[PDB]
Amino acid sequence: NLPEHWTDMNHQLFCMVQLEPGQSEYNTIKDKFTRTCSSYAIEKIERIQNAFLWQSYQVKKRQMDIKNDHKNNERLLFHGTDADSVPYVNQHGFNRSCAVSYGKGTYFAVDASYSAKDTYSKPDSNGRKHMYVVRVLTGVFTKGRAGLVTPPPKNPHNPTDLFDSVTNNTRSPKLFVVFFDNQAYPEYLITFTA
Amino acid sequence: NLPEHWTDMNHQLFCMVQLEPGQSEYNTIKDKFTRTCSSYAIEKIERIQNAFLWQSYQVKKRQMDIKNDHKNNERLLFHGTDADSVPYVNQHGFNRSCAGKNAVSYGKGTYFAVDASYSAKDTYSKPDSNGRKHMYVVRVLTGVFTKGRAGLVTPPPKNPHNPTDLFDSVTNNTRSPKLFVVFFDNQAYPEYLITFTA
Ligand SMILES: O=c1[nH][nH]c(=O)c2cc(OCCc3ccccc3F)ccc12
Repeated sequence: NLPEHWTDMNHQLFCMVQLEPGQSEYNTIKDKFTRTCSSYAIEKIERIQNAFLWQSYQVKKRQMDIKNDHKNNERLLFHGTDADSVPYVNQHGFNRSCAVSYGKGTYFAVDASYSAKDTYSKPDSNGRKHMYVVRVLTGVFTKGRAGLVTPPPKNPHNPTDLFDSVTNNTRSPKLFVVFFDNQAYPEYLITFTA
Repeated sequence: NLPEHWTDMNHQLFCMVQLEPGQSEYNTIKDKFTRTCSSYAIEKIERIQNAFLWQSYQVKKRQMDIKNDHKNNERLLFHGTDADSVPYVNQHGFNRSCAGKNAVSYGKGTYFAVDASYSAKDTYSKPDSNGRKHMYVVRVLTGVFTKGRAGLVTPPPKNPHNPTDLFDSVTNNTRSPKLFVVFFDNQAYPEYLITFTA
């Protein structure tokens, strides 16, 4: 049941579809980035159309919607990576084993400026940096700490009912960590330069 | 969307169903077990009915069935563990971030065994305070596999030059696999828990 803003894929399950500048979908994502990265130069933005990844994600969302009894568990966040990992993320999404102050999961930033550090979006031979815009099932979150391998239990008297993610600051989060596969869908890849 | 032989759970999402000796369901797991673990005795075998783990697992199996070419992608394997992990694995399944280092390591992942005798070892199914040992019987999406190597954090690529086209799992020996290692959540479904003792 693939989102309707996706474009046809000739019966295939994976495409990276480059967005054309000045149409409304591109403008939205660029606005989100330029809010804190207006000083960088956007080379391209690509919509990630991965049927499998999407399917596992929507399963996890339907379950987190049921478990939390409401429907507001998703945030749009950013994630900068190195060029060598982009093929992997396109196809297989985010993976904590590849990645840790608030836990050993995957880190997603609220501000593009954070993902834009060269430590995260390392620039390649030709100078290019890479950053995803990510649907993340953050659901109910709590402050993290170093060494977590899964979020803390909501009530440590029912030790297996867990928060859905952790953050550096609960009242005003600026990063999120999720510890399970298919809790995050990589939705756009922004290719940009300093 | 759940198997039509599970017990009605009444819109619960999880329960454990103790099995009866004599029934084919119980007797086949015991045979499987005692085929290599004849000198341990089974206390009980519980069918794990966990709707969410099932749902995400069946989705991964569907995906591997589509991607591989009429491959028998699923195996029934064993997993010894300690009492303290049973609650977690029951509700949440297997989590590579939690897994032990295997005496012979073929990657950093969750390990499953062909032979119950392997899982039966004290280092996996640690006896709890009452002498009870615990072993899962697991549906594991082994897919297309290759010999692993200790440094692996994901299965290897089938071709170095296409790094994202991955083996689904890895094994200690391709010609006579006795263990498998899986590197992703929801690739193994914990279907029965064997409680056993010496
Ligand atoms: O955008 C990102 N891509 N990849 C990352 O690994 C990443 C990691 C990341 O850390 C935030 C957590 C943190 C804060 C302070 C000291 C140490 C820490 F770990 C933020 C953003 C990103």
